[PDB]
Formats: sequence, C-alpha cells, structure tokens
Amino acid sequence: EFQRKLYKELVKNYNPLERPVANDSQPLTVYFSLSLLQIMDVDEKNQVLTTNIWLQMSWTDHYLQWNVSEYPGVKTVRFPDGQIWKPDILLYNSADERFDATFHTNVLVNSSGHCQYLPPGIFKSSCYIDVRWFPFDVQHCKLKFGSWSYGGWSLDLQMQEADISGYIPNGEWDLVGIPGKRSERFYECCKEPYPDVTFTVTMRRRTLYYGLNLLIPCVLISALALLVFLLPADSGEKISLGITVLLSLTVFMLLVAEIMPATSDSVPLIAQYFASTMIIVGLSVVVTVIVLQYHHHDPDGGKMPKWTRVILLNWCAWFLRMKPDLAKILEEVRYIANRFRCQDESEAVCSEWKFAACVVDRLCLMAFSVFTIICTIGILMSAPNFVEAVSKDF
Amino acid sequence: EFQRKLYKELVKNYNPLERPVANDSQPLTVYFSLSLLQIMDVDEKNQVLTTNIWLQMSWTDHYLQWNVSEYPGVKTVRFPDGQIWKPDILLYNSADERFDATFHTNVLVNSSGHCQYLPPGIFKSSCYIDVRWFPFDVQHCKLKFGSWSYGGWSLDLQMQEADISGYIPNGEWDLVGIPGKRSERFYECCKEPYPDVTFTVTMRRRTLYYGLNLLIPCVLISALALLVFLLPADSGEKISLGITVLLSLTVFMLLVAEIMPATSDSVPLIAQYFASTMIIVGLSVVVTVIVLQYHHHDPDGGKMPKWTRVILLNWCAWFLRMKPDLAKILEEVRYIANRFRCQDESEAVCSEWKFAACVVDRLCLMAFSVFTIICTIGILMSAPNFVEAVSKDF
Amino acid sequence: EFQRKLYKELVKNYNPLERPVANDSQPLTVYFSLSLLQIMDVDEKNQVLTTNIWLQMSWTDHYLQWNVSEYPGVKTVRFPDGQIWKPDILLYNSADERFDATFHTNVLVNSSGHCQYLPPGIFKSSCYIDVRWFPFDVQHCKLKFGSWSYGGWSLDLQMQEADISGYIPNGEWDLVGIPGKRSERFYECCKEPYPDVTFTVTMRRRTLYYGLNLLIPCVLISALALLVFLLPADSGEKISLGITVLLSLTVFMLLVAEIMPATSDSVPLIAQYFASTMIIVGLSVVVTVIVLQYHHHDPDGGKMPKWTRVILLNWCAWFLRMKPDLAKILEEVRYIANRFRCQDESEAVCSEWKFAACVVDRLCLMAFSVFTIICTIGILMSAPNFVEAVSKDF
Amino acid sequence: EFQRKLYKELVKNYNPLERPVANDSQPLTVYFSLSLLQIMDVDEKNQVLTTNIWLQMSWTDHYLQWNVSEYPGVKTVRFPDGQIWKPDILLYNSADERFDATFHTNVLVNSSGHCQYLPPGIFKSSCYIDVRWFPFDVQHCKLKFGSWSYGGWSLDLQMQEADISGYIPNGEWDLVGIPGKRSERFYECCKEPYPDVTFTVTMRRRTLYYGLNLLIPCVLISALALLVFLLPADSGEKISLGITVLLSLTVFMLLVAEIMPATSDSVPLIAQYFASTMIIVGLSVVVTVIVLQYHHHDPDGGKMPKWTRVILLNWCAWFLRMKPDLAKILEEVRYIANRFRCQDESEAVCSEWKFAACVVDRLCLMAFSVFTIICTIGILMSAPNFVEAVSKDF
Amino acid sequence: EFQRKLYKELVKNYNPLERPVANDSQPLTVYFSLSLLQIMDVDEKNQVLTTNIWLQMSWTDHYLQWNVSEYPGVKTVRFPDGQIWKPDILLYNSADERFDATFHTNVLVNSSGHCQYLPPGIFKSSCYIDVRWFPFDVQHCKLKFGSWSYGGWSLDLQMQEADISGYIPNGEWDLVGIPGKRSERFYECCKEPYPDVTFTVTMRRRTLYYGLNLLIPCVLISALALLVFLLPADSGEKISLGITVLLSLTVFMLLVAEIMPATSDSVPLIAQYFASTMIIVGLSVVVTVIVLQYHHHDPDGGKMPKWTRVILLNWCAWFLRMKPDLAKILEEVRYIANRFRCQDESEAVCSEWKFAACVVDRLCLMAFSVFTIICTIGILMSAPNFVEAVSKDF
Ligand SMILES: Clc1ccc([C@H]2C[C@@H]3CC[C@H]2N3)cn1
Ligand SMILES: [Ca+2]
Ligand SMILES: [Ca+2]
Ligand SMILES: [Ca+2]
Ligand SMILES: [Ca+2]
Ligand SMILES: [Ca+2]
Repeated sequence: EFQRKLYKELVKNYNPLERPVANDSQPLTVYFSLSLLQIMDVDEKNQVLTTNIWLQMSWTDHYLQWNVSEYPGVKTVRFPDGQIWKPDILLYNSADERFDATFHTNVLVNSSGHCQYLPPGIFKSSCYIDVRWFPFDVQHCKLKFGSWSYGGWSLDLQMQEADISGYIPNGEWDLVGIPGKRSERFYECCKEPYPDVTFTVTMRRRTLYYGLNLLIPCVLISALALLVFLLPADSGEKISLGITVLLSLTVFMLLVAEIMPATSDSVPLIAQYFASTMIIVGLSVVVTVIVLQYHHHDPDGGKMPKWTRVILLNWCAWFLRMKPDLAKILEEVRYIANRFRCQDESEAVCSEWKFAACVVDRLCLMAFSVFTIICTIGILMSAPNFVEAVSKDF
Repeated sequence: EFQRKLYKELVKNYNPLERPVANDSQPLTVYFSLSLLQIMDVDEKNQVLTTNIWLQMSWTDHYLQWNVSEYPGVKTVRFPDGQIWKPDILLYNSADERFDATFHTNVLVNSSGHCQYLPPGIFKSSCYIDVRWFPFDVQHCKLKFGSWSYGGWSLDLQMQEADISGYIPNGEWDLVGIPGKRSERFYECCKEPYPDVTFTVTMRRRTLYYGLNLLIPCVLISALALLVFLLPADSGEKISLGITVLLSLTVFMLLVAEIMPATSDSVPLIAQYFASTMIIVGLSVVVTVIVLQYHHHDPDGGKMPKWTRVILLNWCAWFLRMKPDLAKILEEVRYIANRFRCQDESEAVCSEWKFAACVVDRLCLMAFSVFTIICTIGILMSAPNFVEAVSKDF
Repeated sequence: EFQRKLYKELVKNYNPLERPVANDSQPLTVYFSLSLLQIMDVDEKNQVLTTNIWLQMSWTDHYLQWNVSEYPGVKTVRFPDGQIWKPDILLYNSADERFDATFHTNVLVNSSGHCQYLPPGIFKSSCYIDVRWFPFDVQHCKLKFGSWSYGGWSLDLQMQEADISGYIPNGEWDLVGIPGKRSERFYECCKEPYPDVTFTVTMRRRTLYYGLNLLIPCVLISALALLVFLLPADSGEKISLGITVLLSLTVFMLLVAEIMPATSDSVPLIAQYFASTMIIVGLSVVVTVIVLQYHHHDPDGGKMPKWTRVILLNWCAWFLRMKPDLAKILEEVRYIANRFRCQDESEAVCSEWKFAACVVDRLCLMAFSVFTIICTIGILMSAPNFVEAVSKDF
Repeated sequence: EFQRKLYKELVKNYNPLERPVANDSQPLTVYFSLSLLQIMDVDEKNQVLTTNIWLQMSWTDHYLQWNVSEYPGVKTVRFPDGQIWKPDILLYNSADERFDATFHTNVLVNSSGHCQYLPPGIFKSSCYIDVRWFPFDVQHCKLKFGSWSYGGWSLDLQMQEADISGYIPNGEWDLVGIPGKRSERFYECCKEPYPDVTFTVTMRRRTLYYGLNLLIPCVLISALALLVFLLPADSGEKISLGITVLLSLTVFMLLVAEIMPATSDSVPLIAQYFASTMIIVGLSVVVTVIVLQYHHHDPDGGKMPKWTRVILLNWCAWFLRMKPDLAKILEEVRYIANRFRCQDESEAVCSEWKFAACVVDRLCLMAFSVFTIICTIGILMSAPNFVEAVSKDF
Repeated sequence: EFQRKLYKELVKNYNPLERPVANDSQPLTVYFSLSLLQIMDVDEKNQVLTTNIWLQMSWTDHYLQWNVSEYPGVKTVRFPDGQIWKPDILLYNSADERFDATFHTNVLVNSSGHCQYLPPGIFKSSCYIDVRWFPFDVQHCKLKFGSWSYGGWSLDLQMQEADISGYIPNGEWDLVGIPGKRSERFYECCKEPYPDVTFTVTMRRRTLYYGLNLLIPCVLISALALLVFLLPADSGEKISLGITVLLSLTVFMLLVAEIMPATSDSVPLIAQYFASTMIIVGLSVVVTVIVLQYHHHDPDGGKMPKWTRVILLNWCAWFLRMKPDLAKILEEVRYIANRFRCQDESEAVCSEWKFAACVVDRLCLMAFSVFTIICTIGILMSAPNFVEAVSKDF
C-alpha cells in the first residue's frame, strides 16, 4: 500500500535531467569515495591496472523525500538507471574499450532524501608503470574520478577516504595504501573549473616469485659458465660449455621482454643485471679462446714473451701456489736418439705454454668469480626497496 | 481469452520498482540456490574460475495472484526483464568485465504468486587459487551471492542446497562438493546488514595429465644426466651430455611458469621438485668437471695427496669392488730405453689419476642416484593429497 | 494501403507476453530444427565447439491471421523482436560468455498464422572432446535446445531433421551426420517436465595434416637416432647425436600440449606413440653409453667375462656375419722390444673390447629398428578409425 | 520551421514494419552494393577475412515524399534506426560473434522518396582460404549478402558494381578485383526464392615478405648442411654440423604451422619445399654416418670390396680429378722393424678407406647440391603464380 | 523551480531529428577538434593505432535558448544521448569491431544555445605503419573525422587545433605533433561533397629499448662468431662455436617477425642489418670449413699450389707479421731411421698446411671484423632519423 503510494508520488513531475537542488544557484555536494576489493592484474607491458572496485557516491535529492509517518514501514526506496538523477562521475584515465566500466545498480534513497549509489565494476585504468627497479619496484597508479559534464559551479565534488576493509590481498602485490586527493583544475574546453578526486593505489611488488624464477636461476646458471676455467683444455669441451651456457641465458631476457613495456624511459634493474651476467659469461668465452691458443700454441711458432714468462709463470703462478759398419749404425741411432731429444725439447716448450694456459684459467676463475659477485650485489642492492624486499619476501 | 485477460489484469497498477510484499514493514523472503552444470575453466595464472551455472531464485509476489477457476487453464504466467520486480542478486566476487554475467530470462509465476527465476549464465569469479601443492592441489573457490541494494530489513535472503544433479564432470577437476553458507555481515557503507549466500566449490585436481606431461618426463630426462657418471672420460662428451640435459629441463619450468600465477604467497611443490632436479643435475656437471681434472691431470704436476690415494684408491675403491763405437751406441740406446722408462713411469701416474676419476664417477653415480630418489619421493610425498591422488588417478 | 491496414489491425490488443493459443489449456506445438552451415572451430583444449547455425522454429499464432481477399497482395507480414510472442528456445550447453548467441531476426507470418522464425548465429557449445584416439578421433558434440521457461504442458516442442543442404565442408573435420533426438526430462527445480531437442554433430577428424605435421616427422626424426648404432665410436659424436635428437623430439609433445586439454580422462594415442618413441630414443642413448664403455675399456682393467666373450664375440657375432758392451746393448734393446710386445698385447685386448662394442651396436641397431617398427604400428593401428583414416585421408 | 514541419508530417501514420511500396502486390527494388575501403586481416588459420566496408543500399520509400516548394530549403531528411523501414540485408557467411557487424547510421531520404542507407562496418566473413600454393597463393573470398526475411516476391534485390575508389592497399595482399554476382536460390525452409548478391574479393598475396622471411632463409640455412661434405672427418664435427642444421630448420615448419589451418584439403607448397629440404638434410646426415664408417674403418676388419675399390677409388675418383749376442740383437731389432712394417701396411689400408671416405663426400657434395637445386626450383616453379609473383614482388 | 521549468519548456516540440538551424537553407557550422590524452598502443603487426581521445564538438542549437533573468541561476542545461540533436561525426578509418568507439556523454548547452559535446573514447584506427626504418621510424597516423550522413550543404564542419595540454607521454613514442587539415571531398555515392577534418598524429619511436634489446645484443652475439678465427683448429670446436652462434641469432628475426606486419611494401632496416649479420656469420662458418681443410690436409694428397705458397705463406703472412750380422742390423736400423725421416718430412708438409690455415684465419679475422663494422654502421646510419635518435635516446 504505502510502498506503492510512495513510488507513485515520488515520480510525479520528477525529471531525471534536473540536478536535484532546491536552489539552482547553489552547487550540489556529491561525496565520492570507493572501496577497493582487489587488485586483479597489473599489466606492465600495456601500462594498464585492473581493479575490482565499488564506487561510493552520496548526495541529497531535494525532491525524493517523504514523512515516514504517512508511509509507515517505507524507510527506503530504490531507483534504477535512468529514472533518477545521478552524478555523471567517470574514470578519466580509463583503459577500457567501452570507457565507462561501471555496472549500473540501484540508487538507494531514504526519507530525508539522502542518496546512496554504490555501483561495482571491474575497472581498467592507464597507469604509468615504472619498470626501473623491477622486480623490486613500487607503483603509484592514479585513479582520477570526476563529473564529466558538471563543473564546480553546479557540482561540488567532495572526497572521503577509500575503504579497504574488504580488501583481499593479491599475492604478487602488497597494498601500501590508497590515499586520495581532491583537486580543482581548469581545462582548455571551458571556463568553469571541474573538480576531481584522484586516488593513488600504491603497490609494492612481492619479489619472491621473480627472485626464484628469474634472478636466482640466472645466478646459478651463469656460475656454471665459470666452471669452464676449471675444465681441462684437453677435454675439448671448453667452448661447448661456455657458449652453450651463454645462449641459454637469453631465455631470461626473452622472459623479461614478455613482461616489460617496450619503453625508453628507463632501463629495468633486472635487465641491467642480466646484461652484466651475459657480458661476463661472454667475456669468459673470449678468455677461453685465449686459454686455448696458449694450450695449443705451436712450439715452433713464436717464443713466449719475457712478459708472459714472468707475469704468468713467475708472479701470478707463485701467488696462486701452482709452480766400418758400426760407425754407420752409430750415426743412424744417433739420428733416432737426437730426434727424440728435439721432440722432448719441443715437448717442454709445449708444457710451458700449457702451464701458462692453466695459470690464465686460475686467475680468470678468481677474477670472474669476484667480478660476478660484486656486479650482482652492486646491481641488486642499488634498488631502494631491496632491503625491505629481502626482509619482507624472503 | 483467459491468458489475455489475466496478463492485462496482472499488470494493472503494477510497479516493478515495488518490492512485492503485502506488508512493507516485513522483509521479503527470497530463497537462493544454484545448479552447477560444469566447471569450464580454472585459470590459475589469473585467479579466475569459470562456471556454467543456473541461479535459482524464488519468492512470493503478493500482487501476482489469481483464482484459477476464473481463468481456467492459465496455471502460470511469465514476465521478462523489467516488467516484474525481481531480486537484484549479484555475484560479489565477479571477475567478468561486465560484472553481471547472468542472462536474464523469464520469471515464472503461478496462481498463488510463487515466482521462479532461474537465469543461466557463464560466470567468472575471483578465486584465490592456492598453488602450494600443484599438481596435487585442492581448491576452494567461493561464489558469494547477495542482494546488492536491499539489506536484511527488506530482503530476507535464505539458502537452499546447491543442485549438482546435472553436473557434467570436467576431466581435469573432480568435484568434491559445493556446500553453502548464509552469513549476515555489516559494511562500512551502511548501517543495515546485508545477508549473503556463499557457495564454496571444492575441487580436487586430477593429477594424471601433469603426472605424465611434467613430473614423469622430468624424472626420466633428468636421470639421463646420471649416465654421465657411466660415460668414459675419453669419450669427450661428458660435458655435452650433462649441460645439454640440464638446459633442456628449463622447458619444464617454462611450462610451469605459463600455468602459475606470479605470486609470492607460496612456492609450488612442482617448482620445488623441478628446482631440486636441476640443482642435482647442475651439481652432476660440477662433479663432472672434477672428474675431468683427475682424468686429465698432468703427471708432472702436483702429486696425488695421501688423502686422495687412500680415500679413493683404497677405501672407496674396495667398497665398490673395483681394484769405442759400441760404447757410443750403448749410451745412445741407453737414452732411448731410459726415455721409454720415464714415459712408462709417467704413464702409471696418469693411470692412477684416471683410476681416481673412475672411482669418483662410481661414488657419484651411487650418490646422485640415491640422492635423486629420496629428494623426488620426499618432495612428492609431502603433498597431503599425494596418496589420494595416486590411488584415484593412477 | 492493405499492408498498412493489416499491421495496424494485427497489433490491436496483441500482447507479446501471451502464448498464442486459442485454447489456453492446450500446449503450443513448436517445431524445432536447425540448418548447419559450417563447423568453424573445434577447440580441443577448452572443450568448445563453434558452429554457424540457422535455427528453425515454427508454430501457429492464433491471433496473427487474416483473410487475404480483404488485404489483397499481403500474403505475409514480418515482426521484429519484442513485438510478437516467440518461443524462448535456448542452447542449454552454451559456452558463449553472453550465453544466448542468436541474432534476433524477423518472424515471418503468413495469413493462416503460421510463423517462421529462423535466427542465425555463431554458437559456442560445450562438447566433451574425447582425445583418446587423436588424431584418429571421432567426436559427438551435443547441441541441446529447449524452451527455458515453458514446460511440456504449455509448449509441445517437436523435432524435425536437421538441414545440411547448405553445409560447407571444414577441411579438418568430415561431417558424419547431425541426428536429432527429442527427450522429455524432469528437473529438480520444477514438477513440469521440460522437453528438449538435442542434435549430435558427429565429426571425423581428417588425419592428413597431423599425419604430415606430427606423426610422420616424429617417425623420421626419431629414426635418425638409430644412426648412432652405425656411427663409429671413434667419431666422438655418438652422444651428441643421440641426446640432440632426443631433446628435439620434445617439440612434438610441446605442440601436442598446445592442442590437448589438460584432462586425466584418457591418454591420447599420439601421446602414447610420442612417449614410446622418446623412451626408445632415450634407451638408445643408455645403450650408447654402454657401447662407449666397451670401446674405451681400460685394457689393464677387469678382463672380459666368459659370458661376454661368448654371448657377443662368438654367438651374436657369428649370426650377424661379422667375425761386455754388446750384452748391455742386448738387454737395452730387449727392454724396448719387450715393451712393444706388451703394448701390442694390450692392443689386442683393446681390439676385442672395441669389437665387442661394434657387435653391441649391431644387435642394438637390429633390435631398436624392429622395436621401433612394432611399437609404432601397434600403437597407430590400435585406433579403431585408423584403417578408415588411411583409406580416406591418404 | 519547414524542417520541423516536414519531420512531423512524414512520421504521421508511418509504420516502420511496412515495406514502403505503393502497391503491395509488387516487390520492392533494393539496389545493393558496397565500397571496399581496406582488407584488414586475412586469417588463414581460422579461415576468416576481415574487411572495412561501407554497404550501399538504395530504394524508394513511397511515403517519404514531399513537394520542396512547400518546405523550402528542406531537400533531405534523415531517420535513425527503428524509425524508418529499411531492408534487412545481412552477410550470410559472417564469422562475427554477434553475426551482424554493421554500424547502423541514418538513412538519407530526398523529396522524391529515394533512400540512401550506407552503414559502415568491420565485417568478419568465413572464407575458404586455399593454402595449396602459399606463399604464391590467390584467394577468392565470397561476401554473400541478402535480405534475411524478405524473398524475391516482396524484395527485388539488384546489384551494382562495387566501389573501390577509396580502396587503401594492404601491404600483404594485392586486390585483383571485387566482381559481383546476383543469384536467385531456393532454400529448404521456404517456397519463395531468396535473391542474394555475392561479391568475390580476389586477392593475390605479395610474396616478398615470406620470400625473405621463410623461403630464402631456409635455402641458405639448409645449404650450410652441405658444407658437411667439405668438412674433414678428422675435425670430429661432421655430425654436430649436420644434425644441428637439420633441427634448426624445424623452426620454419613451426612458423608455418602457426600460420596454416590444420586442414587435410591440400598440402601447402611451402610445406612441400620445407619437407624436401629436411629430407635432403636428413639424408646428408645419413650419408655422413657412412662417410665416418669408411674414415674410421678398422684396417684388420673386412677388406674393401672389389666394387668399392673400383666404383669409388677408380671410376668416381678419376671423374672428380682426385687420384752369439749380435744374433740376438738382430732378431730383436728385426721384430721392432717388422713391427713398423705391419703398422705401415695397416696405415696404407686405413689411408685407402679414408680416401674412399673423401671420394664419397665429393660425390655426395655434387649430388646433394644438384638435388637440392632441382627440388627447390621444381617445387617453387610448380606454383602457377610464381612467375607473376617474382616479376611483381621482386 | 527554474531548472525544472526550463527543462520542461526546452523539450516542448523539440524534435532531435531536426538539424537545429533557424534557417533550413543555411548549413550548420560545427566546430570539431579533439584532445589527445595518450597514445596507448601502436600495433605494427595489425596496422592499428590506439588512442585515448576526447572529441570536441561545438555548434549552436537555435531552439535551446532562454533568458537567464527569467530562470535565475540556470546558466546551463545538459541533455543525454537521443534527447537532443547532435552531429553524427564518426571516425572513418576506425579499426574497432563496433566501428564507433565513442562513449556518449551529455551535451552541455548554455542560455545562448551554444552546445558543447565532448565525448571521450578509446579509439582504434587504421594506420599505415611504415616499417622501412624500424626501430628508427617515424609514423604519421591519420584520424579522419566527418559527418557520416550530412554533407557540406547541411553541415559546415570547421576545424580547431588539437589540444595536447593534457597529453601524457608514452614511453615508446615521442609525440611530434597532431596537425589538422580540413578537406572537402566528393564520394561515388552522392553529389554533395562531405567535409572532413583529419588530424595526423606524428610519432617518433624512442629507440633505446630496441637498441638495447635487439640491435646491441645482435652486434655482441655475432661478434662472438668472429672468435672462431682466433680459436685453434686443434680445439675441435670451431664448427660448434660458429654454427651455434649463427642459429642463436635466429631468435632475433623471430622476435622481429613477432612485431612486424607481414607486408611486402618495404624491407625493415632492422631486418636488413640482421640479414647482413647472419650472412656474415654464415660465411664465417663457410670460411671455417676451408680453414679446417687446410689444417687437416692429407700430406700425401695434392701438393700446395704455387699460388697458395705465395699468396698466403709469403705475402699475406709477411703483412700480418707471422712468419755378416752387423750388415743385417744396419739395414734394419736404416729402415727404422729412414722411416722416421719420411715421417718428419710429411710432418713439415703438414705444418705448412697448418700454417696456411692459421694465416687464413688471421686474414679472415681482420676481413670479417672490418666487414662487420662497415655493414653495421652503413645500414644503421642509412636511417634519416639515426642521428636524431642517438642524440635524443642515448
Ligand atoms: Cl559537455 C562537457 C563539458 C566539459 C567536459 C570536460 C571538462 C572536464 C575535462 C574533461 C571533461 N570534464 C565534458 N563534457
Ligand atoms: Ca604484475
Ligand atoms: Ca586448471
Ligand atoms: Ca580441431
Ligand atoms: Ca595473411
Ligand atoms: Ca609500438
């Protein structure tokens, strides 16, 4: 009875085109906020953030009021899209192909005329995703909301703090906060300033996954390249080991290239460490070629330089703690015996060149091991969030 | 005649905005349930569950009633979307881009005014998919349903057990059950509690596919790395075999990385076993390098330590059950003969170093075989659902 | 004149909510069928069939009738969606995200009131796609159609044979038939049985493509592994050939894993043959390691067992059709000459071990060739549709 | 004034359900054509063509006419969707998920009642894409248009030649023409023939891209396999070169398999040439194994057949232009000297076997080079459009 | 009061079909522009540009005017889609599947009747993306806007300069400008010219990303192939190094093939440099085979040509700065000693052939290094935007 009577009366002469103020010269205060249920997807490559959000819009509708004693039991009424005036608040920085992704629900109105409009939606929004420190990165994705076609003279947009009471944690992203800011900007279209309310979703990436799936595997696989320095030259597999490990590491940059936007704004930290590793492994192959030249050095070819004999076999080697008819028969056997002496003399020259190769391996083992260690630590610890990350995620 | 007359009468003064209760002060009981036809897709990476569901909503509409003796043969009437009041029940944790994925169908109303609304739909819902025990994992995906804009004072949502009579099994997922729970929660928007009905779809993954396509192939491919310990050093292919098998195993983690969400909440069991295998294969390469140093040990280089001569050639080897002018001609032939004696003396030193290499291979074969076996069993059997899985799926 | 007059008269008091029967107590016969234009996509991984279909619905509308002599030249009238009653027939097992994929077109009505409604659409439907015999598989995808909200008491759904006169063949799938079946089932929602009409699209896969792109390439690539048995051990490339071929075959299972659903219902035949091939190639590597141990056997190491000397060098080898100062100088030259005799004695031992390696290669060549042949034939011919496929597709 | 007056008058008693003919017994002539702006995507795998098209529909509306002297300045009026009758022309062979992809725009009507309806749209259409001659292929994609629910008795569909004045060339596809054909077919639904207008978009693929990205790279990479015949056996890298090149060529068929539909209707020319190349490279590996058996032939093993000594070392080799105490000391030195003579005798046998290996390499180099050349030319020149393609694209 | 009164009066007799001019014979001036917020995605493969744009349409509506002194405080009114006439301006070269991607918002009208319509949208547009100079490319994507169904006689479309005040930079693309051009073209449909306003979005690609991820990695990986010339032949890994590096470089063209459209209009610069690199690396393998023939040259085989002895061992080598019973015993030892002399004579021949191999390596090292350098510089510097790019991006 009363519900039926109220609805009929409330729509009488109601025009949803009309901004529901008793005084047209005054603006309409609209309180705006949102509830952040969950961060669904942070697309780095396309620079889009996906969130499950419940917008929260409240205002007073001067015409939607009644005395509850004349309609007992009817404390609230509901109105669907198009039958009541509502604010045209949109996400400016939407990435959604239909632009407005909100699911229109009922506006809930109480007898004093206070309206509650809480449309849910899956929102896609453009977010400059800074990849400089990936995987130890923190993002600040803006969500700018404002009335599209009412400026500050007609619609006084006001902010209320975001609700995260129902926030469900992501797994990849720790929510740091969703602070909000209400600004009043002018646009080149119009002479009226249009207020907006922007919420900044601050997110720390949780680093365990990429620590285990990219960083640590690259460390361990690249160190396998350093075993080339311990592998004997006579194995005939130094180059196969080195070049095979090097080209396998390309998978990691391919994986990174599948996550990262193709931008020139910064060079991601992960890329810097992967580039350093492949350069170090590539130089290990370069050094390996030198070691093989020494190992295989032709004994009749050019003699070992004095510098080589001292810088490698003396100094570096010490530091590393390495260190009638009888006459004819006589001349024939002399030849055979002297022939062996030359062979053995050439053997000793070869041995020194092979010893030089071993010493070069040993110095390069220590040098590439130490150089691998410092470049890795230095690159990873240059991230401001590294210490926080290691403490929180590991 | 009568159908035409009834429809005309039933819409007379009917307002679909009105909650159809004879007494406005009382809430409207709405019975909610669903029928689960099939689980279409469990997207682990995006944490979304896709289901084919028929929602089941029933309530009484006080105004949609008639006396069947005055409209003979008209036992039921149907009303499409927008012409009758219906509950605004939505899936809260929807992942769908249009949020509400239900296909609006007719509400079926009988002469007593009992309404049946059974909209089908393909529903996408956010589901925390726990990957800790993958592939031996069990998921519990919630489907939370509630009236969006009517709270408990106006709409008394009540639960009925889910219907699985038409459930078509998936192939990848065994349905354990779809129990339901009706809660009464308060929200930071409002002072009215909003009832909800949540159904939890419990699903056991069937493990045969990933058992055959990931786990078993990795076991068999990694064991091929253990053949390096049986391969003779003189083959000159120990490193090629080991490093080639190791880098091939990366395909499996790449496959896993194509299924798993990039989260830091847990480390999947499959990842733990794959990580253990590659570490074991990687260490086999490391050991292989040592075996080659022994095999190729320079005989003039450092003598074999007493520890090496005993720990390998004595103890471990036993356990493994291995074990004028004539004077000038004389001095020339003496040199040639003594030269051979030194060569043979150096040969025996080489042989001992090569024997040491063989013993190290043999110990490492037994050690890496046993270590491969226990790590594999221990990791796989740490899954609570392993014994159930093996019994049910294999 | 007459068209304008008829349309006006026909809509007078017409209520599209009304089921158009002259007698409300009787059900309305609705003839249902479809025309199958083409099979667009059979998605095995997602278990969805995509078809281009023209539904065919016919019924009589008691109110949409006129005497053609009073409206000369107006033999038919058309009505778009929402202005005439039509059956609410839906595809139950739809996979489409909007569930109902039909494109609403006009209902064509003639002066006797017979209605023709032939909406086209691209339909997505859930189909249990049995992969047990892939690529020699035959599918039976059901398309279940029924009135969503009218049961058998109100709507007498009747079947007519599917039209394939306009069927355009697919290229991958031979259409076997689209038989139809009309059932009368009860549901747990309701006490009225709801009739349905299900058409079963039977499809034979054409096997040439996967025969040429998966099966035959795997046969030919795997046979290249058998050349290891003909490759001499001294080449030092036996392991590189075997392991390289083995790991290349993984591409094929990766390709298969990109087509197959991740289900545990069956193990596809293609997977069984690929698994057999890799196991055979993997065992060839295992045998290759043994052959290298024989080839490289240390002559001073353990003597050849009597079993080895007979089972390989005698029986299997036959079957394969293989088969003062002068005294000092004397003792010095004696040593040199006796030294050569021991070297030659050890050479003969080595030769026997190398001959044993060659015989093992030869037996394994014949054994792995024969074993490859039978496993391949046996697996492929275990498919019931193999003989049909080879005759029809090759 | 006049625009406002005309619109009011024109809608008075207008029924958009009515086919706008002054005489209902006559059919309505509808002129149909289209403008082809651009070919957006030719999806070979899914057999769908995507085009940007402006449909062109014209007809006369008997009711939408006025005298321009009574409405001065109003020479035309526009009507949006649903307010005027228009033809229900659809694309029969649509691949679009919503089936009808046209963007409804205004119908432009002039004072004589001539209507112009030119809706744009992005159209997806099913096209049998014949892959037999890919990349030198020419396609003929049909676009069949017709009134869905008006047959020839009511709607006289007439064709006008397609407009390509605004055609923007594709880059991958040369447009040959878009001829049109008007047919009159009967359907199994109805007794009225339904006219249709089909346009056939003929397209020649431009071959430069696939010439440079698939064909030529495969030629050059496969020829690298032929260097195995020039590589000395003693390098110990013949098998690594051959098998490594062979397995790298699989990338190309993988790329092709990512473009081609999985159909059994034909075998693409590109596939035939790739299959020929891998078979030739695979046989080169097979021959390489034989060459290594000769190179490594055991000298004590079976003697070289007379056929081998003549067919290789004589004929083929010529064609290729290759070609007391002193007695004891005596017997001891005799042994040492005779021992060397046997070694040298065995050396000469080895040399002949190694020479045989070199000759086999040389014949196979010339044979595989010539065989590679003819198979490549013969396969590529079997395409009817090859000569056209090479002239136009290269 | 006044807002309610104004809205009622303004809609009285208003017909949104009517073009709002006081004089129908005159055209309606519509000012068109846009605001470019951000370039979202430049899809090279599909030739589609995605932009976030706010269209700006302004015109005067003769009927939507009032005297503000009679409606105090009501300075503006808003009207949603379908209740007011607006221009039907569309993007002609749209790539969007629904063609018109604009999100319809309110038209803002002030008391003088000036209308502001600023619909936002995510626009997809076809853009010929010229890949000739990629990654150093500059694109000019047209955005053609015009009234679909009003020609110049009725609608006088006028341009205003694009607004980039809110432009957010992309990261991959530097915005050069968005100049606009208003044209007046005739179409084959009609006799009225249809004005249009086209904006050309000029974009320079920022090259750092592809410089670091494609160009530089290819340079550094390919140079590793040049180490084959420094690797000794006796290593037995020259071919493994060369062919392994060569086939790894295929990844880069695969990456490029994943970005580039499959067009034959041009050959991208990146492809030209990648093709040059692989040809150079491939020729290095070809040369490596020659070096191995020299290294392994049979000493008894054909003597070294005079040309070889001079062009390599003399000229090129200099430039590179390389450089009773006793009689029987006598004849036996003579044989042994003469046997060694022949061995040593053959050794010297071998050494010269090995020296020739070393010289060929050295010339080829210098030749391939220099040839790699010039081809790389020459190809990269042939891009007109190279110098700009290096200065701006590096
Ligand atoms: Cl009709 C109209 C007037 C103004 C506007 C604009 C002003 C601010 C900035 C974009 C949008 N909101 C949008 N529509
Ligand atoms: Ca992320
Ligand atoms: Ca799953
Ligand atoms: Ca298929
Ligand atoms: Ca194409
Ligand atoms: Ca781009």
